[PDB]
Amino acid sequence: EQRDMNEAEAFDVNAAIHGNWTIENAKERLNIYKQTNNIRDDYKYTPVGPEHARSFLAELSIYVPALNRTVTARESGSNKKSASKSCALSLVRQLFHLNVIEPFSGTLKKKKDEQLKPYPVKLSPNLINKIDEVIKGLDLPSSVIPWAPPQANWNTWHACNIDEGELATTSIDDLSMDYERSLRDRRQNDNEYRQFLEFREKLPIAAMRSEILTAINDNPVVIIRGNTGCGKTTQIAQYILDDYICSGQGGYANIYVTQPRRISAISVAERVARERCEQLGDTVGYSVRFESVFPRPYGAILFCTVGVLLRKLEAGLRGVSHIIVDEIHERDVNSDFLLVILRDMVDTYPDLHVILMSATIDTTKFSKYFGICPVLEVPGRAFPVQQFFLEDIIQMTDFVPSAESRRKRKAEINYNKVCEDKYSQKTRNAMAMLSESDVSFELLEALLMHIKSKNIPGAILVFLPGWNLIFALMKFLQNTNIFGDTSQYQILPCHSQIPRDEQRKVFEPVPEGVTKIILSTNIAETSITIDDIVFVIDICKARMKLFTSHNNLTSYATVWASKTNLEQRKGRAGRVRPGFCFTLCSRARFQALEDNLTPEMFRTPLHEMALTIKLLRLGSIHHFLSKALEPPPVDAVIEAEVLLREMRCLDANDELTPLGRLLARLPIEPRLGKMMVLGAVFGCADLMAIMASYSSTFSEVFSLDIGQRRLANHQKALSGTKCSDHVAMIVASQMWRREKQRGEHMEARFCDWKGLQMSTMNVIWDAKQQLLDLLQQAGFPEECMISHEVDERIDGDDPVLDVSLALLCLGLYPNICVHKEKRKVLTTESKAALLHKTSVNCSNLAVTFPYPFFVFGEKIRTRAVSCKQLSMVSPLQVILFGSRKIDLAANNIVRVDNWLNFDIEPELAAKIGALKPALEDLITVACDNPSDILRLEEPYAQLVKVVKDLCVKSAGDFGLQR
RNA sequence: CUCUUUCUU
Ligand SMILES: Nc1ncnc2c1ncn2[C@@H]1O[C@H](COP(=O)(O)OP(=O)(O)O)[C@@H](O)[C@H]1O
Ligand SMILES: [Mg+2]
Repeated sequence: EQRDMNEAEAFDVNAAIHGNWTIENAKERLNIYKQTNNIRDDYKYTPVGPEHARSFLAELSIYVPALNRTVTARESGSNKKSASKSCALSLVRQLFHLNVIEPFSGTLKKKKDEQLKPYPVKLSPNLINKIDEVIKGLDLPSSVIPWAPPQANWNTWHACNIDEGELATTSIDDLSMDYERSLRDRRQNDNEYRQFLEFREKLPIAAMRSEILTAINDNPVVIIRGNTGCGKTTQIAQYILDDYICSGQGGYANIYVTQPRRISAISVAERVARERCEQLGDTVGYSVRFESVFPRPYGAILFCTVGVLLRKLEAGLRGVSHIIVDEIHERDVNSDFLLVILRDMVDTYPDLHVILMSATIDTTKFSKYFGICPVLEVPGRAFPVQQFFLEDIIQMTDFVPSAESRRKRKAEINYNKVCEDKYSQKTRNAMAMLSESDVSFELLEALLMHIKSKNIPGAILVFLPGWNLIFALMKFLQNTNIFGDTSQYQILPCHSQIPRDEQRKVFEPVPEGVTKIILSTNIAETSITIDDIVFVIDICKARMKLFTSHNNLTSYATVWASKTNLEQRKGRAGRVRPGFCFTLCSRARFQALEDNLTPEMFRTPLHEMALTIKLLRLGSIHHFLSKALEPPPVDAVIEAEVLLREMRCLDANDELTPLGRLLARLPIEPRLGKMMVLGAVFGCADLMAIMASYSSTFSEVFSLDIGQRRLANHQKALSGTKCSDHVAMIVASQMWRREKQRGEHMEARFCDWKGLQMSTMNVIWDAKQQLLDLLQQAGFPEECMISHEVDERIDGDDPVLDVSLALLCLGLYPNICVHKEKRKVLTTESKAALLHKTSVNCSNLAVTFPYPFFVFGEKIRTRAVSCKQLSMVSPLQVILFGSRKIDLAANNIVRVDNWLNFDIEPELAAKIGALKPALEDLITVACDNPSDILRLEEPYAQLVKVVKDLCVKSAGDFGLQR
């Protein structure tokens, strides 16, 4: 079977920009190039995707001697074959971009067939003549980011004049003297602070302390490398601040600190606040999304995630004295972005000091990055830890694989059967029987039971790939007789999309006689510290998001963690007392793990980050990314540039239009930002914002019970006769708002009854409120964002909701599909796909829907391309908002996006299609004058009126029985 | 058949 998967994966969307290079000729061209340049390199099919979903992966690595670069690729696949095709296409496109191969120009082929039957659409005479009048009316057919030392009457964090309080005649010198006197008095009198310094002097970092300061005082860029638990993050900023205060210059110090994760930043800020024996928000503050406590403008340490600093960079960095980047080894997009921006900072302004601190980096690489900068190694760690591997526990608890899986069970190197002959025979058989991709719950239960038998107090930490395995393990352990006793063991998950209360529950102490088992993803990997952690159990798997750009496919892959991730998870233990680190993989597998995971820049879209580049005015995108540490593939850069230019956020000169600036200021996908602005023009910004926020969450609203492959009848009614996920999400959020407003326990019981997710609703509402606030900041009047109650039970027409569903087509372009029966739909160019089990439109019967056109939010690959966040849309909405060009096919059939066929009058088709440039002009004029969107010239008011009349559900149901 | 790595004043 599964020819449909090959047909769907061969699909291409952006072959036009890359010189007509597609899958069908990419492998041939790559083979020809390799033969010509006598390159003997070959694919590295890296099997992944566990075993119930044996996907694969692939990665060539051709080397271009002439230019001296090394053009490389990394792609996903559902069977070696397809991946290799995608990798070859990426490599060929990249090699084309630096002009080493001529653009393709000959011929491909056409199989089409299966052409879909036309869908008749008719419009009422009043609608047509209104469109005619509307058409007649609308006459239709670089600089340097600045820096400055701290100044009087200026706030560093807010970058605004104070003009308030009694801090007007207070100079910097007087403030520094007051700070020095206060610090001396605190040191002399308070005994808790003195005890804290007595503890701090015992840390290894103290032995290096003095010389570290010298480096900071002699070189703008300093790299610090040391073992985990040696006290870098909570000590370096304090050392700098205390030196500045004691040296009579306490008012001239401002030390930013950047943490890779929210919980890490919060925990480190709290620990710094406790170490100075002071309340939060006075000297040390933190600023993460949806939670910010700010310290005094002078002599303060601010902990913020990298994205927060990137958003702060728009206002400039006037008044900062030091910037610290922790966990630089993360290699993600924001870290490298901040690295380039900080290099520019140091080069332009030598007074600013930048300190890079981490535990496991290539010191030579980052030193040569900054044009040779000092690197200081901190020797020694806090306490030693004992490390074990899978075969060690197998010998060390006499575990035997269950007969259960022994038969339930029923050339890639399987390291689980390779081990030293020092160990016993039965241990070797037990190690060999276990598979690699899957995990064993019997193994974990036996290991935890033996740890209990060890009678060593302390928390247990289990690192897991994702939510599914975490909650499956929670359910499995809860059913056990021993671990089900809440008085003996307490199990806490640690996930970013879990409620914030549960995230903070991982730091609070537990009562006597109970052991805390924390099941975490890689959120608990870096820089956090829990006092009672003694045991770290590493499953050695990490999940990443693979994005195939040529077919616009997304997937989640559970791949083996690198050695750096394992070393950091090991370092999470043994910070206050010696412990154990049980790592679950063979010693051969441990030796076979990659050094570091691939950086995010090589496997992520760059449209948002290129837009941010243009916002802060660093210059051309291509040159800026050529200045980056690890240059992203040129094809991704050109795809981002074309995506922004085509959507009109950049003019012909690659400059920033006001729409581009406004979309840059929003924390949303640029397409979602344009869609939100259009929703604001039509006076439906509340629903528009909440719906856009649900389309950038990667979380689920409805929680199908473990296994059930459909929602049910409580949840599948929220959607109501609309048969759309977004209307159901709106109804659920509207009910949940009232339920919370009447009680928090009411919120919990409502979420239990209706089968929702409390954390998903909270994050969606918070993102929607932030979007509304930012839209208000730009000048859009509040009258455009009044909350509109949605009645999903009403069938027929609803202007606001229908125009919202129509604007979805513009916001989720080109994610459109056509349903046939049961769960089978066709995506663009008629590629077969399945409706996901979570979506409310999934059905086991051969039921039919009124309008067979859908727009979905995500296209996830599994063992069958699946779709996510579906919503039904009328043909008129699709024609208006879901295509760029509309043409005329044979026998008078209108063709949309070269794959949709409509039976509609060509004259009226041209009439309706002429409105899209008018809509672009409306967006431009609305973003130009945000305060003047609700009042407009008469032609644009008529345009809005006819668009509202066209976006009705039954606007094209005249004379049709349907 | 596995709905949910991290981040965005
Ligand atoms: N909750 C806590 N209880 C006791 N000690 C702590 C706690 N949090 C942090 N510490 C101590 O503070 C130090 C901070 O180390 P840190 O600089 O975060 O390590 P790294 O340099 O790897 O980030 C650690 O050595 C740890 O012993
Ligand atoms: Mg290394």
